[PDB]
Amino acid sequence: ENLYFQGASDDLTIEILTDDADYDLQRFDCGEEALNLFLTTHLVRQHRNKILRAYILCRNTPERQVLGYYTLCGSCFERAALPSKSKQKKIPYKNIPSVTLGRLAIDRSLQGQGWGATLVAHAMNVVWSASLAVGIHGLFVEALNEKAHTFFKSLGFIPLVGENENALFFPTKSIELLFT
Amino acid sequence: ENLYFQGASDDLTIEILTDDADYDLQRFDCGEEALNLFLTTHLVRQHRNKILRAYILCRNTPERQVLGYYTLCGSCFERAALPSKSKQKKIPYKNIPSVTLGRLAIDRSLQGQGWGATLVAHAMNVVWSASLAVGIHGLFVEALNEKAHTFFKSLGFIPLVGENENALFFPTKSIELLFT
Ligand SMILES: CC(=O)SCCNC(=O)CCNC(=O)[C@H](O)C(C)(C)COP(=O)(O)OP(=O)(O)OC[C@H]1O[C@@H](n2cnc3c(N)ncnc32)[C@H](O)[C@@H]1OP(=O)(O)O
Ligand SMILES: CC(=O)SCCNC(=O)CCNC(=O)[C@H](O)C(C)(C)COP(=O)(O)OP(=O)(O)OC[C@H]1O[C@@H](n2cnc3c(N)ncnc32)[C@H](O)[C@@H]1OP(=O)(O)O
Ligand SMILES: [Cl-]
Ligand SMILES: [Cl-]
Ligand SMILES: [Cl-]
Ligand SMILES: [Cl-]
Ligand SMILES: [Mg+2]
Ligand SMILES: [Mg+2]
Repeated sequence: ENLYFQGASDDLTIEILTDDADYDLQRFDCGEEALNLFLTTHLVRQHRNKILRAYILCRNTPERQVLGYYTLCGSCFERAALPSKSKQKKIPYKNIPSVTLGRLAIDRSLQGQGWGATLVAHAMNVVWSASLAVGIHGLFVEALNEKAHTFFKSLGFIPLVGENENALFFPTKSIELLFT
Repeated sequence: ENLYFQGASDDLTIEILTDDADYDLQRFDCGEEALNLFLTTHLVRQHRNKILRAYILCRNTPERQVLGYYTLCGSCFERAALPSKSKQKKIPYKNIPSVTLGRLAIDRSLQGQGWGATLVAHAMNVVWSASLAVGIHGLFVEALNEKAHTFFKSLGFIPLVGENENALFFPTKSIELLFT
């Protein structure tokens, strides 16, 4: 149909965290305090020391106000052939190489306007290019909140069945089909 | 010093496996039969179905003779703070997101001429670009042969201490310093 995907503008850009920053992290506020302290206290130093890869959503003005962010880090999970509630009970399992979407926060002022989805689309595309280079099978996410959990589910993230009941996965095969 | 690294020529190129192939896999012969059967029987179909990422060393002639190859696949290993010969004995450990160099074979005619190292350098560079995108901490390799084991060690791959005594690792921090 006359069906389009709309990404980041030049007014509000998504870019990987820079070497020299000049970002206004002091004004950012999403719902959760945890994701707020992380941004101002840990994000820049964890990115520098390559503990994670930080991508920022910012105003592209001289002040450079941060209005959202996300993090990516190589991960792995065991994929059982059937739901195995008791770990390693002769049920087949492969180790699935994935990328974990560790954090995802959007400023309250921007929430519910499609920016969370646009950042997810950005992450999916970063994972997709990397998959074709080194072999990554998807985007993993452990959703704390119920509001966060329904958000990932909506976008087509498969809720995984396991001992922990908050994990979701978006396969690379599915990302392939998004970008054709 | 007047110290240089010399890579693939236009006569002998390293490239990711193509969609349409036209490679002469029938003439390839390294020392090991296993790595020979893999190339002609499994390589092309495992790459297509994205089970791994295959990179080929070929003659760049019309016949397109394959004279070496390698495979990359996202992996993970548990990194203990101290050598832990008995798994999970209250000794600290992080899960290390890595890329596994699954296979590496060079045709007998080309062996001992720097092509194994050049392919390793290629893989390190592919892993390096991917690290900066998604967060990968190094290149993992499980060396079967003693000749294969000494080869990886020579290039600066840290032999890992564990239950399995044939694994080696080349950190991303070290790759950073190679390409500056
Ligand atoms: C850190 C983790 O891994 S878990 C993340 C938890 N983080 C938080 O909860 C922090 C506070 N919350 C936030 O930061 C944000 O609200 C997020 C990250 C949860 C979501 O980002 P937002 O931009 O607010 O959501 P977005 O506007 O993209 O989507 C709103 C909803 O409309 C729907 N929607 C989105 N885009 C469209 C569209 N183009 N057309 C129709 N429907 C749409 C989606 O389904 C989405 O989820 P819902 O249907 O369950 O409501
Ligand atoms: C599949 C796995 O993960 S394990 C791989 C096992 N595969 C096999 O054994 C298959 C058969 N063997 C082969 O395919 C090849 O012999 C390989 C893959 C083992 C090595 O590739 P080659 O191109 O033959 O080795 P290369 O010529 O790069 O290096 C030769 C040696 O000279 C040294 N060397 C390499 N380049 C240089 C250089 N520029 N200057 C000085 N010394 C060098 C290296 O240390 C290397 O190892 P060694 O020192 O232990 O001998
Ligand atoms: Cl399987
Ligand atoms: Cl779930
Ligand atoms: Cl730690
Ligand atoms: Cl070892
Ligand atoms: Mg929004
Ligand atoms: Mg050689």
